[PDB]
Amino acid sequence: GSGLNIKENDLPGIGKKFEIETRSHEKMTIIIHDDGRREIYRFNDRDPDELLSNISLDDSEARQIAAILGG
Amino acid sequence: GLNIKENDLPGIGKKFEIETRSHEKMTIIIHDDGRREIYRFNDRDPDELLSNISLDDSEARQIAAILGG
Repeated sequence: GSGLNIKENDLPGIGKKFEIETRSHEKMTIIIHDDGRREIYRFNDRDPDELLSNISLDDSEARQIAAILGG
Repeated sequence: GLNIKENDLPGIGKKFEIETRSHEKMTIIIHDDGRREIYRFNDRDPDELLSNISLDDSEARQIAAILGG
């Protein structure tokens, strides 16, 4: 369906994983590590096995980018 | 270091060009009407787009909350 869909999973001892599907039907996974590290993975719209891009951010970077993204 | 360059796009919105500690690069366009567009480029080639995503205002805020949490 076409709305914002977020699936959250605990990664025991490691952090939290968020799998997001947007209204534009684009796919992203965000891992938030307990130590502060953020990892974002972008996958091919129609192929989960195909990684388009990925980025690792420390805590301060993630918060700065989040401030921009969300106003 | 984390480097951010902000420009105004007159009558359209704002552009943020971001370079991270990992040397990765992204451009975020924030439209006046609330749309966000995010572009990810090759670290060494500004001409090669790795990925892009379009978000509405609500989606942007929700994703920001996850990222900044």
